[PDB]
Amino acid sequence: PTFNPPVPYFGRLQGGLTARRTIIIKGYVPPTGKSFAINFKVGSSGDIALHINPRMGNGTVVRNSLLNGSWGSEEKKITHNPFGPGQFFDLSIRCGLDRFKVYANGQHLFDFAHRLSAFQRVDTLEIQGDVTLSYVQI
Ligand SMILES: C[C@@H]1O[C@@H](O[C@H]2[C@H](O[C@H]3[C@H](O)[C@@H](O)[C@H](O)O[C@@H]3CO)O[C@H](CO)[C@H](O)[C@@H]2O)[C@@H](O)[C@H](O)[C@@H]1O
Repeated sequence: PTFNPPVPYFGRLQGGLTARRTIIIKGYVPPTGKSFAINFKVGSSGDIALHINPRMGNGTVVRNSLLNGSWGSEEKKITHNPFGPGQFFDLSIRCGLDRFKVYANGQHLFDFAHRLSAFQRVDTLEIQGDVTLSYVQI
C-alpha cells in the first residue's frame, strides 16, 4: 500500500528506475530501534544499487552498494542526522543520471554516485528493519 505500509515493504518499480524518478518515504524512528535499511534492488535477492542504513546506536547513516555478492566502500558523511530516536522524517530520493540525490525534511542529506552504471535495471524498492512508515510513493 501507499499509506501506512507495514515493514518489510516490497514495492515494484513499474518501468524500472527512470532517470528523474523520485521516491518519497515518510516514516518514524521508534525510540527502541537499532537500525533500518532502504534498499533499491535489482529484483528480489539481487544487487543493491543503493543501501541506505541509519544506525541508531552510533547515529550513522551508512550508504553502500551490494554488487556481485559483496559490499563496496561505505560512505558516511552528512551535515545532519534526521533519524534520531522518536523522530518523524520525510525522505526524497531522486535518481539522477550520475547519482542519487537524497533530501530529508527539505534539506540535502547526501548524493550517492551510481556504482551500478545502468540504474534503469533497479526495479524494486525494499524497506526493512526498525522503522514505521506513514507514506511511501513509488
Ligand atoms: C558484522 C556485520 O555487521 C552488519 O552488516 C552490514 C555491514 O556492516 C559492516 C560495518 O558497517 C563495518 O563497520 C565493517 O567494517 O564491515 C561490516 C561488514 O560489511 O554494513 C553494510 C553496509 O556497508 C550493511 O549495513 C550490512 O547489513 C550486520 O547486520 C551483520 O549481521 C554483521 O553483524
